[PDB]
Amino acid sequence: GPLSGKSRESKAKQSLQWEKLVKRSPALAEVTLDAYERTILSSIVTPDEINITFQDIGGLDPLISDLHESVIYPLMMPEVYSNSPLLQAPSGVLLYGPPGCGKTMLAKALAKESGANFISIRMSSIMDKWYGESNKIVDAMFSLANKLQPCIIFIDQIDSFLRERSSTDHEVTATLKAEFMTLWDGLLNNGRVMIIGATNRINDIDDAFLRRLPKRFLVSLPGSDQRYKILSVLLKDTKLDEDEFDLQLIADNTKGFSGSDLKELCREAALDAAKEYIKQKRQLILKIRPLKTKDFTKKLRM
Amino acid sequence: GPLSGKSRESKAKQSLQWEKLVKRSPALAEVTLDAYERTILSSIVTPDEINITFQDIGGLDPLISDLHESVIYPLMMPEVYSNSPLLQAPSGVLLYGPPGCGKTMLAKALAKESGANFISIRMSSIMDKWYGESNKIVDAMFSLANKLQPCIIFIDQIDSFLRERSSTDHEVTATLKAEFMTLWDGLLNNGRVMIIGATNRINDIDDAFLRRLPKRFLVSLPGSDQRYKILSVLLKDTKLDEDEFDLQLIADNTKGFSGSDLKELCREAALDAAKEYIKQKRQKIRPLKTKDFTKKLRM
Amino acid sequence: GPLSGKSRESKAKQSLQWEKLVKRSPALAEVTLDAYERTILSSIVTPDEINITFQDIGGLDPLISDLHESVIYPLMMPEVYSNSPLLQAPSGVLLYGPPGCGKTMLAKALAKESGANFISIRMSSIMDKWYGESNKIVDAMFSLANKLQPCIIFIDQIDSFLRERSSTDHEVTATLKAEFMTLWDGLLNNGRVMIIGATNRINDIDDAFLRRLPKRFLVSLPGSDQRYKILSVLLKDTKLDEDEFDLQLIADNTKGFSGSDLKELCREAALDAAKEYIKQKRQRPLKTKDFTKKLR
Amino acid sequence: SRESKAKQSLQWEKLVKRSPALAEVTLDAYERTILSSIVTPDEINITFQDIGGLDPLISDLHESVIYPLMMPEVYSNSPLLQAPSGVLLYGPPGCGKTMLAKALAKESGANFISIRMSSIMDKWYGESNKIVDAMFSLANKLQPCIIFIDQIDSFLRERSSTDHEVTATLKAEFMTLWDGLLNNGRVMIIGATNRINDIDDAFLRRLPKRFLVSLPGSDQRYKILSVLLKDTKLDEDEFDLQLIADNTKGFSGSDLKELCREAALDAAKEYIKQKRQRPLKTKDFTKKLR
Amino acid sequence: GPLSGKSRESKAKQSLQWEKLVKRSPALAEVTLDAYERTILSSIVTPDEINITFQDIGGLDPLISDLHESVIYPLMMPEVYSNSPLLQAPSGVLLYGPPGCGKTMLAKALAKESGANFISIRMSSIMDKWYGESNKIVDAMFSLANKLQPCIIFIDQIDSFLRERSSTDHEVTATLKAEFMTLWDGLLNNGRVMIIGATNRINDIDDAFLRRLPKRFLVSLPGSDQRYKILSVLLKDTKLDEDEFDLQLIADNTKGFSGSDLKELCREAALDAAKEYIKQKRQLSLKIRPLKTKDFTKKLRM
Amino acid sequence: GPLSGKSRESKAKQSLQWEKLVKRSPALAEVTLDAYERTILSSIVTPDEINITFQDIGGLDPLISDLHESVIYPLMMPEVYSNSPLLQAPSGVLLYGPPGCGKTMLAKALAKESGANFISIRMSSIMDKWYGESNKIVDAMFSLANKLQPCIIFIDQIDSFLRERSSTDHEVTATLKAEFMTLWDGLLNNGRVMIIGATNRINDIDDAFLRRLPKRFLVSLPGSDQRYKILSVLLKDTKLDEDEFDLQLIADNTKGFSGSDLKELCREAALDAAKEYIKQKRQLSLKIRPLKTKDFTKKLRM
Ligand SMILES: Nc1ncnc2c1ncn2[C@@H]1O[C@H](COP(=O)(O)OP(=O)(O)OP(=O)(O)O)[C@@H](O)[C@H]1O
Ligand SMILES: Nc1ncnc2c1ncn2[C@@H]1O[C@H](COP(=O)(O)OP(=O)(O)OP(=O)(O)O)[C@@H](O)[C@H]1O
Ligand SMILES: Nc1ncnc2c1ncn2[C@@H]1O[C@H](COP(=O)(O)OP(=O)(O)OP(=O)(O)O)[C@@H](O)[C@H]1O
Ligand SMILES: Nc1ncnc2c1ncn2[C@@H]1O[C@H](COP(=O)(O)OP(=O)(O)OP(=O)(O)O)[C@@H](O)[C@H]1O
Ligand SMILES: Nc1ncnc2c1ncn2[C@@H]1O[C@H](COP(=O)(O)OP(=O)(O)OP(=O)(O)O)[C@@H](O)[C@H]1O
Ligand SMILES: [Mg+2]
Ligand SMILES: [Mg+2]
Ligand SMILES: [Mg+2]
Ligand SMILES: [Mg+2]
Ligand SMILES: [Mg+2]
Ligand SMILES: [Mg+2]
Repeated sequence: GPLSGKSRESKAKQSLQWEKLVKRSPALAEVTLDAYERTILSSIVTPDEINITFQDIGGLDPLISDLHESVIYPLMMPEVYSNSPLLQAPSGVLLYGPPGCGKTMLAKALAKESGANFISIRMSSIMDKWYGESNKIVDAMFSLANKLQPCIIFIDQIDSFLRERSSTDHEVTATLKAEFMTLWDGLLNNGRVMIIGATNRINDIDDAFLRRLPKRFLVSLPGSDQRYKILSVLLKDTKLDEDEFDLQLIADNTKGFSGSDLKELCREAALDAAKEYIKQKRQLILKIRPLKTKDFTKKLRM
Repeated sequence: GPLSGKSRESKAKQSLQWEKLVKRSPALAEVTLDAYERTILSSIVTPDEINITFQDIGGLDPLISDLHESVIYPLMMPEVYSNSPLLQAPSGVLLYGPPGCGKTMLAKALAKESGANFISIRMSSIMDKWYGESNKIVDAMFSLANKLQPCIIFIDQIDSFLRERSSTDHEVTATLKAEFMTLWDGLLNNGRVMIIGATNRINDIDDAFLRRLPKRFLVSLPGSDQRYKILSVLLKDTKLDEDEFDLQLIADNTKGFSGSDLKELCREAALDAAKEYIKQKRQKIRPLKTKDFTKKLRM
Repeated sequence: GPLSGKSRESKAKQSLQWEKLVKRSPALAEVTLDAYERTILSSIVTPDEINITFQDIGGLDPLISDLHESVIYPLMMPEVYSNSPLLQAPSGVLLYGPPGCGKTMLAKALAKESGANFISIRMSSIMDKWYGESNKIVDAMFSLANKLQPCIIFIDQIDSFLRERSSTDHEVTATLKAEFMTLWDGLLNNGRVMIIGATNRINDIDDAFLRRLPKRFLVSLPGSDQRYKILSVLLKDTKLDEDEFDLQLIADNTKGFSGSDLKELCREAALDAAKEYIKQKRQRPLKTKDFTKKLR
Repeated sequence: SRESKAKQSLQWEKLVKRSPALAEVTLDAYERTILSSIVTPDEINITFQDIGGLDPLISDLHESVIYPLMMPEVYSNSPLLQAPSGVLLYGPPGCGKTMLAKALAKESGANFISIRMSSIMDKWYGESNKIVDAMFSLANKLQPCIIFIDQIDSFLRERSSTDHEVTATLKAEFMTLWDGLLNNGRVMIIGATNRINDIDDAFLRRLPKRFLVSLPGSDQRYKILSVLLKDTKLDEDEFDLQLIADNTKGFSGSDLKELCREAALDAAKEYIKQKRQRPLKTKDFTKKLR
Repeated sequence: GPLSGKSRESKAKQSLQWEKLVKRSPALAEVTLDAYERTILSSIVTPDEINITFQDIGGLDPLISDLHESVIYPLMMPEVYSNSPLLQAPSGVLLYGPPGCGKTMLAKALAKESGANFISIRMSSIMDKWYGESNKIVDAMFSLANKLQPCIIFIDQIDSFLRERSSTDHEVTATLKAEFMTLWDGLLNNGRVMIIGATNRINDIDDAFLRRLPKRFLVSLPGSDQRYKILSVLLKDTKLDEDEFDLQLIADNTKGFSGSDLKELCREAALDAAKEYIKQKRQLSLKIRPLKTKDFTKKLRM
Repeated sequence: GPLSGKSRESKAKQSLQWEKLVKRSPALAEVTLDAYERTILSSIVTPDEINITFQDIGGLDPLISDLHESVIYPLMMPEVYSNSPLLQAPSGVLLYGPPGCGKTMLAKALAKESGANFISIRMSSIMDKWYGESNKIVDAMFSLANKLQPCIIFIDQIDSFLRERSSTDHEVTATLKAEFMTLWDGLLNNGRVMIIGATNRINDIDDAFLRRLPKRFLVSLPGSDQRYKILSVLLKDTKLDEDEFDLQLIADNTKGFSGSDLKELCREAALDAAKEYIKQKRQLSLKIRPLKTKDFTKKLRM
C-alpha cells in the first residue's frame, strides 16, 4: 500500500469522492479498488465542486462546439459513434495558448457538464520520495480511470509533467514519464479513458507526449467580438446602465486583453462603481449603482 | 512525512504560531492539520510579530486607500461585498516598483492590520532536496491558506519564485512552479486566499504568473510631497526645532530619493546631531535643525 | 543535513568556534543551533584570529571615527542610543573604492575590536550544488546572526555576491539573492544584525542590494598626509635614521599610490636595507635614499 | 577516476617524502582534487643555472622570494622582511617567464601548485568556488607553498558585468582568499603573463612585487647563447659568439633557442644521413638569419 | 535460547574454542557461560588460527612500537602499570587509513602475539531477525569478554557497525548501537576489555563511537622506506639474486602503492620468474630461479 | 534458515547441485552444511551447465594464457606452486572492459574448464528483506566456498555490489558490503577461495573492494587480428565458400565491433544466406548455402 494517503482526513476525502461517484454512477458500486487506486480517488473532481458551466465561457462558442462534437459526444455517447471505428474519442486532448484565455474554465466545464468521471491530478500527489511509489501511483491512476470507464484525467500545467526528456532528468521522474507514456498508449489499450491537458508552453511538452495529445485546441487571445462575449458573460447578473453603458467601446478598446485581464477590469469597475454602496454599508457594519461605460474608461487606456 | 518540520525548535515555533492563530481566531481550534501543513505553519506571521502600522507608512495615502478598498475590505468583509460576484477579493496582488519605496512596508502593514492570517513564505522553506517534497510543501501551503479561510500568502522577492519558465529550469523548480500555478488558479477554487508578492523586477515574473497577480500596485519613487510625508513620518516622536528646522527644503532637495534613503539620511542626521549627547552618556538631545540635514545632503 | 559539515575537521572547527563564542559571550550557552546553523558556525571569525587592530590602519582617521560612531557604538551600545528611533545601527555597511585603500584591514579591525560576533562568509560555503541547500544556508546564517544578537556578516568582494540580477543568472543563484534580500530586510525584522561588505565595483552591486547597504564608506586613494600616516604606521619598530630619513618626500613622491603599494615599497626598502644583515646571518637604518631607490 | 586518484596519491607521496611532517595533515576531497594539480621538482628539469641572461633578475628573485619564504628565522626581525603575497612575471612573450616558474619550482623545492583554469572550472554549481577554497586551504596546510597560474591575464582579467556568473564568482573568491580577514600563512601565488594591463587592478594589488622580464640586451643575449649551447662541440678558432649575439637584434629567448636548434640540426644533418646510409660555427648562425 | 549456534558443527566449534581457551588460561575452567555467551564463543580467535606475526608487518615499526607501549603492555601487564591509575589500557582502539596498508595485519598480529583472548565478531553473528536477540548477543559478547578478563573484541570494517546514528536507522540497529554504547562505557565498568576496530571510513563512525575509540592509529600509505621494508618482509624466505636484485629501485618506482599492491606485484613477479619451473614441473628447471629486478620492472608501470 | 531455501523446487535444485558436487569431488560426502549454506548451494554452477569451452573464445589467447598461469594453475595445482609461498592464487580477479569483449565467456570457460567449484551468485539471492539475513547469506557463501576448498565466487556485474561506499547507502547494504570485506580479507584466512568479478565500470568499484581484486584483466575492444580470430571461432562448424569468402576483409571493416557485434553480424549473414533454404524447408534449395563475403558485407558498412 502507498505510504501517502493514509491520513484520516485523506480517507474521509476518498470515501466522500467514492460516495459521490457511486451516486452519479450507480454501476460503480460493484467496482473494488486497490489501496493505491483509493489514494488516487482523492483527486477526483465531481460536478458539484465546480461552479463553472459551458454557458459561463464567452468568446469560445466555435471552440466549445468543436470540443463537444470531437471530445465529449464520442467519449460519453459511444453508441451513436459505434457505426465506424474512426469515430472514437481521442486518447488525449490538449488545451494550449496564452494564459487567461479560458483553458482552465474549459476544463472546469468539462468536469461539470461532460458527465465523465474527472481526475484532476496534481504532481504533488504523483511525486513520492519513496522508491517506486510514483510509478505505482500512475499505474493506479490509469487503472482507476479504466475502472470508471468514462473517465477524464486532467493535468493542469502539463508542460512540466510531460516535459521533454533528457539525461539530466531525475531517474524517478524519467521512469515516471516512461510509465505514463506506456499506460497512455501501449499494448493494453485503455477503455474510454482520455487525458486532457492545459498548458501555456506548447513547445515544452515532449514529442512522444504531444503525440499522445492528438486533439489540440488553441485557446488564443480573444478578438473584439470574443472580448465582447467575454465581457457580456462577466457582466452578467450585474446591473448596467440602460443608456450610458456601451459594451462595444470596452470590447474594442481592450486590445491585447486576456479573459483574466477582462475579469480584473470588470471587478475593478464594479468596485469603484459601488464604492458609494460600500461606504454606506461600512457605516452600518441602498442599491448598487448600475455599471457605466465611464467606470471602464477610467481603468482602461485609450 | 515532511522534512525540516521535525526539529524541536521548529515544532515549538509551529505550536507557538498555531496557539497565536487560535487565540486570534477562536473558530480555528476545530481545524485539524497534516504534518506538511504543520511544517508550513512555522511561516505564519502574526500581528504581534510586526511593529509596522499602516499609519507608520508615509507618502502612500492614496495607494494605501486603494489597497484597502480593493484588497482588504473585499477579503476581510465578504458580507458587505456579497451583493455582487464581481466585488470579490483579487486572486493575487503584486507590489512592484523601485526598491526602498515601501513595498515591504505595505506587506508588514497588511500582516498587522488586515486581520487576515498571514503566511510569509521564503523559498528556502519551499525548496527541498528530497524528491517531491517541495510540491507537497506548495500543496500544504495552499491547503493551510484555505483552512485559515481569510489568508494572505506573502512571497517577498516573488520575481525569483515566479521567474519566467525556461527549458533550462530545474525539474524540481519547474514542477514546483507548475504546482503553484495550478493551485493558484485551477479546477478547485480557493477560498478567501490571496497571494501577495513584492518585487523590484516585474518583467522577470512569468506572464502566466503575472496573470495570477491581476491587482498590481506601483510603489514608485516618491515625489516632493511624498518625500515630505515620508520624512515627517520618519521624524515622528523625535525632537525637532520649532523655528530653526525647515523640512520643505529637505523634501525638495532630496530628488530621486527612496524611503530607505530618507531613513538613512534621518538616521545620519540624528546621529551627528546627538553625537554630543552620546559622548556625554558614554562617560539632552538637541532639536534637529535643517542645517544638519543640509550637512549630510550632497545636493 | 547541510552536507557541508559532517566531516571531522569541519565539526572540530565548528566546536572550536562555538567554544570561543561561549567564552566571549557566556549568555550563548543556552542557545541551541540547528545543523545548518552549525554549518554556518565554521565561517565565524573570532577576534583572536585577527592580528590587525584599529591602530594598525593609518591615513583613514576620520573614516575610522565615522565608522566607529555610525556602526560600532549604535550596535554595541543600545542603551546609549535607545532614546530615539533614529539612532540604531545600519542594516548594512559598504566599504567601496579603489583596491588597496584599507577596506579589508578595516573589516579585520571590525572583527577584532568592535566586540560583535563576526561571520565572514565566503560564497563557496554558501554555493551548494544540491537543490535548496544554498537558501537554507542563507536562512541559517541570518538566524544564527540573530541568535548571536550583536553580529556582523562580512562578504568580502560583495560586488559578485550582490551583482545585478538578470535573466541569464542561474536559478539557484537568483533564489539565493532573493532569499538574501528577504532576510536582510523583510517582514521579520533582524535584531542587532548588519551585513558589511568590502568591494571595488560599487556599480556592479544590484540597486536593491545597494539599498540594503545605506551606510557607505568611500575609501579612496590616500592623500599626501594620508600616505605619510600610512608610511608611519607601516614603519613602526624599525630603525629610521634621525637626520637621513625624510618621510614627507617619500609621501609626496608616491603619487596615486595605494596602501598595498605603500606596504610593498616599505617591504622592498626593508629588504634592500637589511640585505647585508641577512647575508651576514646566512654566512643599516632605513633612510630616504633606499625608499627613493625603489621609487621612480 | 582511478587515474586522478593515482595522481593524487603520487603527489601526496612525493610531498610527504620531501616533508616528513605532512603525514599528520588531513586533506578534504576538494583538497585532494587540488593536490592532483601539484607539480614537484622531480618532473622539472630546468635549473636556475639554466636561466641564462637573467642573473640580476635571478638574484633579485632569490632575495625577494626564496629566502624570505624559506628562511623565516633570518627575516623574523621585521615583519616587512617577509615574502610578498604575490609575484608577477610580466614581459614580452618568449622571454622565459614559464621557464622562470619551472626553475622557481625546482630549486626552491616548495610545494608547487601549478594550477590551470581548466582544472578550476567545473560545470556543476559551486564546484569551482569550493575548488579555489580548497586550493587556498591546502596552500595554508603546506606552509612553504607557491601557487603558479600560467597565462594569468586570462584568469585575472578585468572584471565586468559582461563576465559570466561562475567565473566572476570564482574571481571574487580568489580575490577574497588572496588577501582577506583569514590571513594566509607563507602562501604566495605567482603569475606569469604577457599582458599586465589586462589584469584587474584589484588583482594587480595582490601581486605587489613585479618582475619585468624584458627583451634581452646584447650581453643578455650572449649569456643566453652561452648557457643554452652547453655540452656542444665548438671550434675555438672558428666560433665567434659575440658576433652571433650582436647579429640577433630584437630577438627573444624563444627566437634564440629556435635559431640555435636550427643551426645545430643543420650541423648534424650530414651525420644523420650517414647513419641512415662537425662542430657548430658562426656560418650556420649567420646563414639562418635573413 | 539464543537460536544461534544450535547446529552440531557450531556447537563443536564452540567446545573446541572453549577447550583452547581453557588450555591457554587454566583459571578459565571455573567460568560458567550462558547459551548466548556460548554462541559468542564461536567468534573466538585462538592464536594458532592466525599465522601472521608482528615481524610479518613491515614499514610500521614506529606504529607497532606505539601500539605495543600504549595498548598491549598496559592491558596484558597491569601489574607494571598499576602504580598510577592513568596508565591503564584504552577502552577502544581504532586502526584507520587507506585500504591495504596493514590494519588487518596489525589485528592478526594482535590476535597472535598480544596474549589477550581475541573475539573477531562480525555483523552476521550479531544481527538476528528475532526480536531482542541481537541486543542479548551484544550483552553476551561483553559479558564473555569480561569473563575472559584480558580480552580484545575486534570488529573489522567497524564503520558499518558504528555508523552515524539517524532517525532513518532500523529499530534493531539503533537499539543494538545503543546497547553497544551502554556496555562499552556505562555504569558497570568493564575489566581488561578493549574494542579494537579497523576501518577505512573513520568519518562514517559516530562521534559517540569515535569517543569510545580514544586511541587512534593512522595506517596511511607507505613511504619509500616503508615500502622498502614491506617489500623486504614480503620477499623474505624467497630466493633473490644477490647481484641482480635492486629492492631500493623497486621501492622508489612503486610510487603510491599500498602493502596489498606490493604483495600482488611480488606474487606476479615471482610467478613470471618461476613460470619456467612450473612448466618443467607440469611435464613431470631444477631449482627455482632467484628473483631479479627485471621481473619486477616488467610488472611495474615505472 | 532463511525463506529462500524453503521452496520445494529450490530444495530439489540444491539437492541436484550437491549430488553433482559430490560426483565431481568424492571427498565432499563427509562435508555437511548449514541451512544458509544450502540456500547458497542453489547458486553453484556445475561444469555441465556451461556449454562454453576455452577454445570457443577467440582473440584472447594471450589473455587466456595469462589468466591460466596466474589464476587457475596456482588455485588448482597447489602442489606445484607450494615450493614458494608467493605463488598462491590471487584473492580476487577482475575482468573489466567494454561490453561484449568476452568477460562472460571467460567466466563460463572458468566454470567449465578450470575445475574449481563455481559459485555464480546473483545479488537478488544475496539481498533479503529481513533483518541480518544478507550478512548470514554472505557468511554462508564464504563458509561454503571454504568447505569446497577449490572454489570461485563469481559475481557478474560486480559494480552494483561492491560499489563505492557512501552515507546514502542502505544500512543492510552497508553491513552487507562490510561483511563481504571482512570475509574476503580478514583475520580468518580463506582457503583456496577466490572471488572473480566481471564488470564494465571499474571506477564504480570501491577502492577497498578493488584492492581485494588484485589481478585485473582488461578485456578491451578487439583489434583487427583479434576480430579475425573471433570471427573464425564464431564461424566454426559452418560451411564457408573457399573461393569467395575472405575473412580478412570482414575482419578489417568491423572497426569498433565487439565480440557480441561480430556474433550478431554472423547471425544476420547466416540468416541471409540460409533464407532460401529455410523457405524451402518451410514448404516441406535442398541443401545449405556456403557463406560468402557479399552476405557479410551487405550487413556491414564498407
Ligand atoms: N472565455 C472566458 N469567458 C469569461 N471569463 C473568462 C474566459 N476566459 C478566462 N476568463 C476569466 O479568466 C480567469 C482565469 O481563466 P483561466 O484560468 O481559464 O485561464 P487559462 O487560459 O487557463 O490560463 P492558465 O493556463 O494560466 O490558467 C477566470 O476567473 C475567468 O473569470
Ligand atoms: N513610504 C515610506 N514611508 C516611510 N518610510 C519608508 C517608506 N518606504 C521605505 N521606508 C523606510 O525604508 C525601510 C525599508 O523599506 P522597504 O523594505 O519597505 O522597501 P521596499 O520598497 O520593500 O524595497 P525592497 O523590496 O528592495 O525591500 C523601512 O524600514 C522604512 O522605514
Ligand atoms: N590605510 C592603510 N594603512 C596601513 N596599511 C595599509 C592601508 N591600506 C592598505 N594597507 C596595506 O594593504 C593591506 C590590506 O589590504 P587592503 O585593506 O588595502 O585591501 P582593500 O583596500 O580592501 O582592497 P581589496 O578590495 O582589493 O581587497 C595590508 O597588508 C596593508 O599593509
Ligand atoms: N605493512 C605491511 N607489511 C607487509 N605486508 C603488508 C603490509 N600491509 C599490507 N600488507 C599485505 O596486504 C595484505 C592485506 O593487508 P590488510 O588486509 O592488512 O589491509 P588493510 O589496511 O586492513 O585494508 P582493509 O581494511 O581494506 O583490509 C596482506 O596479506 C599483506 O601481505
Ligand atoms: N572472444 C570471443 N569469441 C567469440 N565470441 C565472443 C567473444 N567475445 C564475445 N563473444 C560473444 O559475445 C556474447 C556476449 O558475451 P560476452 O562474454 O561478450 O559478455 P561481456 O563481454 O562480459 O559483456 P557484458 O559485460 O555486457 O556481459 C557471447 O555470446 C559471445 O558469443
Ligand atoms: Mg489555468
Ligand atoms: Mg522588501
Ligand atoms: Mg580585500
Ligand atoms: Mg581488513
Ligand atoms: Mg554513557
Ligand atoms: Mg556478462
